Amino acid sequence: NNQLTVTNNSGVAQINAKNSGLYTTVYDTKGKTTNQIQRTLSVTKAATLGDKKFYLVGDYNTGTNYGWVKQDEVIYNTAKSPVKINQTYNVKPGVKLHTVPWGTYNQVAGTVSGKGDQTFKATKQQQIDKATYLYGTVNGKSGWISKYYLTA
Repeated sequence: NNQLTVTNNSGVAQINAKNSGLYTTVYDTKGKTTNQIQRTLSVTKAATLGDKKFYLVGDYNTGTNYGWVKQDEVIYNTAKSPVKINQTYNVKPGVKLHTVPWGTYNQVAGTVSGKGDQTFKATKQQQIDKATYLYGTVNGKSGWISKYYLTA
C-alpha cells in the first residue's frame, strides 16, 4: 500500500498563517492547531507518505520537537551545520539582532545602539541556503546578524 519514507534533513522553516496544523504522527488524519506561525523553526527530518509530504519542526535554541508539518505550508531553507569562529566586526546602530538565523519579527533579540559603529564579537556562523548569519555580542546583547549588516 502506502509506504513512509523518512530521510534526514536540515532545513529551517516558518509555518504560513494558513496551515492544516501540526500532525503528531505522519499517519494522523488531522493536524492539531498551532500558534507557531511566522517563526523560524528547525527542520530535522523530511517524510513522504504516498501523496502527503511533511517536515519535522522543532524549536531552534532547545531542539524540542513541535511536530510534523505539510511541506507546502512553510517557507523552507537549507541550513548548513554551524561553525565556530572568532572575529570582531563593525555594526551600525539601528541594526536588529535575532534569536535564530533567518529569524522573523517574533524572533528579535535586540537592536544595536550608540554613537557611531558598535563592536560585534562573533563566536559562531551559519549558512541558510546562501546567506551567512553570525552569532555574537554587541554591548551585552547576544544574537544573530546577517553578514550584509556587518563590516570587517
